[PDB]
Amino acid sequence: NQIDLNVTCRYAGVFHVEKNGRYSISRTEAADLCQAFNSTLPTMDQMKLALSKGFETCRYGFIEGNVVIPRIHPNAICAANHTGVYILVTSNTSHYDTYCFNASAPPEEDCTSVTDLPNSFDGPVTITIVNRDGTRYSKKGEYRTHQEDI
Ligand SMILES: Cc1c(N)ccnc1CN1CCc2cccc(N)c2C1
Repeated sequence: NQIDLNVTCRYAGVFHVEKNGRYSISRTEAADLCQAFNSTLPTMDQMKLALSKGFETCRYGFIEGNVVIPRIHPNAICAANHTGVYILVTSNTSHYDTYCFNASAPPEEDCTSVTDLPNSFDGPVTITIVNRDGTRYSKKGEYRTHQEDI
């Protein structure tokens, strides 16, 4: 009864979250996950500003309306060598990572660790935040409000 949430640096408040290091988050779970970080799914405009501050990943994740990958450097294995906010057009499947937006974060690059999941609710799950530098924070709780996600 354990969930790992791997989180990135924030860029203009936007960050990437993956669950157990594999694509495994539904659209409903993504919204709930961001809410647990006192965050929201980013708008396209928010994500484009994050990109302009240095944000890129090699992973599909939800934003409010689309599934995207922010890309600064062309890479043939990430978003078919595209740059900019690459939008996923055609897929059979529904589970990705997510992006989240925290308005209270610093305006540019914030590569400090995340040490809390402030808006998690009471629950039985051991939830571990895992930073890219390995730094961890664990707590017992839950964040999923839809039964189909559990
Ligand atoms: C690189 C990679 C992959 N090959 C498959 C799935 N996910 C990733 C990206 N992950 C890799 C693992 C990890 C651990 C802690 C924080 C962060 N941000 C990350 C980012």
